[PDB]
Amino acid sequence: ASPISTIQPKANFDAQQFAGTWLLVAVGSAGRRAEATTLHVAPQGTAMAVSTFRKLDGICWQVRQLYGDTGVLGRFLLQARGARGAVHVVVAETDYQSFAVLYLERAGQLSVKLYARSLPVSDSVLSGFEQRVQEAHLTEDQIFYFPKYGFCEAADQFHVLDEV
Repeated sequence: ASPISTIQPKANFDAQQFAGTWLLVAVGSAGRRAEATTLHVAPQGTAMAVSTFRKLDGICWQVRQLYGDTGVLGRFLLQARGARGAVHVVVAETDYQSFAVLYLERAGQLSVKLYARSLPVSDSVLSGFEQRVQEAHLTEDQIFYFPKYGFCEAADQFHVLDEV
């Protein structure tokens, strides 16, 4: 049925190895200014607590979310409330140590995201991500690259949004 339902998750996905800091590199999407984005991931039971830090006009903003486990390892759900509808997430490919390719579905629309432990991303991984975007029926023109400078990973109490 849903486009993401057929996306294969990382075999034996290990949240413990996936924990830590990830940098958002690019997003392939047909929907719709990219901010330097850093994720801090931590296992929470069978789910993953995810804090995303975004730099906007010199200020760091944090959003706390919970990627709930939908059953199969590597498949998650981000609750719908206040913002928009429910978002399904799948960690499809990752070596845990350098890159991760995640697929997300919102309102029935599938998008693909590339994360890296550090920059630069290897040529093989960039080309691989592009191949996955093409296979997802998206064009190179639908790939949006995020900042490689201006990252932040700490926000004060006045710039934190808790969705959990």
